[PDB]
Amino acid sequence: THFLKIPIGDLNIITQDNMKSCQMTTPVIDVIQMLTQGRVSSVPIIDENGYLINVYEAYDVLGLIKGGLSLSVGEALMRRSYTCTKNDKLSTIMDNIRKARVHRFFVVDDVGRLVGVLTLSDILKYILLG
Amino acid sequence: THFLKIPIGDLNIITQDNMKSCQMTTPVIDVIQMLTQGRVSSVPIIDENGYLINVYEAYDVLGLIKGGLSLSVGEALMRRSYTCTKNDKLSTIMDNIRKARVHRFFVVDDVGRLVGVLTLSDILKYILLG
Repeated sequence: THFLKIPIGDLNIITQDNMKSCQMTTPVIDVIQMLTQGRVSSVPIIDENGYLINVYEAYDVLGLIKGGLSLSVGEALMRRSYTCTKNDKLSTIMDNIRKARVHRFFVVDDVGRLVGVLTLSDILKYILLG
Repeated sequence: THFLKIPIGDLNIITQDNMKSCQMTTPVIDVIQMLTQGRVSSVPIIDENGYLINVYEAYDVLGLIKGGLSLSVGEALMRRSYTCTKNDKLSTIMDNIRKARVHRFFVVDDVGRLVGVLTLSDILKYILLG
């Protein structure tokens, strides 16, 4: 159980790989392309300075189409009705991932800028290692 | 909107590919290997006759470890506190996928045997096609 009480910053489990970050001006069509090509279920939305300001889910794309393309992420978000740091412990993140039913948490730095991602897949692979 | 009102059985969107089905006697460790190697977030549990009887989620693995390995899926399930047919319309499945927050629905035949899977990824790719 001890291995769950270690800050993720002490592990090699965070990736900077395929975060597919978007801006509020990104066309939704581009977001869907990133979700499919990236094989990811959400994209972090950042501002010009790299601060994480929101997240757009594959679920939102479905909702968008059911709810009435070229429109911006910012626009799509208005029609709609998370995060960790390297100091967070794996046990906490595991609990929050399950409660939120998300497949990735975005890792932010001290001032809230996006710096990486921790995926449910990598958590499983880490469990499998031992 | 019309394209959402078509039974998925009329489409080419269901796959029989990577369903990673397990039985109640499958070791949980084998299930985690299937989740990671398969890049899937759940596995269908079937009986000896191919009937779908349950589903084990990657979330359950995390829960299992947080909640106190070689144990069977059946056993793991006891510690824990979905499906469609080819006649279901895409609009209905889209709604249920979002409400359930799952990344795949298992497709069953007339008598409830597992016959395929419809993934959130393939739904997105289908939207992108048009």
